[PDB]
Amino acid sequence: QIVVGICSMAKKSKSKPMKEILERISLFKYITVVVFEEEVILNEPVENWPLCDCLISFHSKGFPLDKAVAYAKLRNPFVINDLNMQYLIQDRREVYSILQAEGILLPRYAILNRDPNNPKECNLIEGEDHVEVNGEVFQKPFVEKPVSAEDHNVYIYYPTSAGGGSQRLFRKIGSRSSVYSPESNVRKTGSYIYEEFMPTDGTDVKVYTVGPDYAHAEARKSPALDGKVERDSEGKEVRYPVILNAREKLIAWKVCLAFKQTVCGFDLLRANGQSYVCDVNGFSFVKNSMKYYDDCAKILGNIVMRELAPQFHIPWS
Ligand SMILES: O=P(O)(O)O[C@@H]1[C@H](OP(=O)(O)O)[C@H](OP(=O)(O)OP(=O)(O)O)[C@@H](OP(=O)(O)O)[C@H](OP(=O)(O)OP(=O)(O)O)[C@H]1OP(=O)(O)O
Ligand SMILES: Nc1ncnc2c1ncn2[C@@H]1O[C@H](COP(=O)(O)OP(=O)(O)NP(=O)(O)O)[C@@H](O)[C@H]1O
Ligand SMILES: [Mg+2]
Ligand SMILES: [Mg+2]
Ligand SMILES: [Mg+2]
Repeated sequence: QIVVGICSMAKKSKSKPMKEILERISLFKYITVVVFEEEVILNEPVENWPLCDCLISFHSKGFPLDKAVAYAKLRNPFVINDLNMQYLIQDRREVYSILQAEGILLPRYAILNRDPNNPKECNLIEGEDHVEVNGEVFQKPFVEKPVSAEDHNVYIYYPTSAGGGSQRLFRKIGSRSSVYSPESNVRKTGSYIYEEFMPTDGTDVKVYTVGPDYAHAEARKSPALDGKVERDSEGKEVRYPVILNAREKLIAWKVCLAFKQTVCGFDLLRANGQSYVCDVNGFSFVKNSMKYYDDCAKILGNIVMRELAPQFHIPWS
């Protein structure tokens, strides 16, 4: 049997989407799925972790990525989502750098790197309706993102013509994803990316790749709108149908390969007749789509068979 090892925190390994996909991968005649226990991941040396021939492993809060890296170096499995790139995905500066290198449209942006010992010495000038970051001007509205991609406290600053103030976004809590603040001045501690505000129809397109030739997309109300979350009777956030155009399918292909994340989520802003990537999240499954579960499991199983069947002497077509 070809062994597919799943190495992530229990919140992710035991999530409904994961269980749905793993039960389908297990239907492959020659594949056995082994899910690494969280206590093993956290507390056992990598020399004691189960063997696998193919490793599906990804970082989330609390995950020891150094250990996953060392395990992959020790056992040299076929890796679905590259582990070293998951360090880079944690830093928005690195993500935007890669997007640019790949010719991928993204918002105009500038990085404000601030010395926490000398926070006033950074290259920021503030006016009432703009900032200048390293000399580069952003007229309001503009967006201010923590350099850490794991920090979801993204702020939007409104122009005086709109009443000023700001929208403070955050990881959703029940009914809300953002709140208005009367504060018009930018944050004065921390490092940020400042970027131009892309006007959309008030929705975000969320894209989910399974390899570079498959992507599911769906739309959700932008948290930047009023911050009330649309929920169904099951308490799931409301999603809207999307079909990606030819340009956007290429974007997905590029993102998947550039970040070496077979399973990869990222966000698109449909604005001004083009589509701009504003965030790359790495490993993420679509939730609540039976067809995606089927498709994702089939594609992953096929990738495993295509790579490893010859060395196992298993016929595969
Ligand atoms: O980006 P999408 O596709 O919306 O997935 C996120 C997911 O949103 P949803 O389940 O509503 O789609 C987020 O779930 P959450 O916002 O809690 O959803 P809900 O309000 O239904 O409980 C998840 O956050 P966490 O579980 O609280 O850490 C959030 O986790 P994060 O990646 O932001 O933080 P992590 O916990 O991974 O460090 C995401 O889960 P993932 O992509 O499966 O990891
Ligand atoms: N340049 C922009 N112009 C307009 N809206 C933006 C822009 N950047 C971000 N947004 C909006 O703000 C939301 C959050 O920003 P995003 O860069 O996705 O932060 P995040 O903290 O990485 N979210 P997550 O997808 O949960 O990891 C997006 O989904 C958009 O609705
Ligand atoms: Mg099986
Ligand atoms: Mg996002
Ligand atoms: Mg993100």
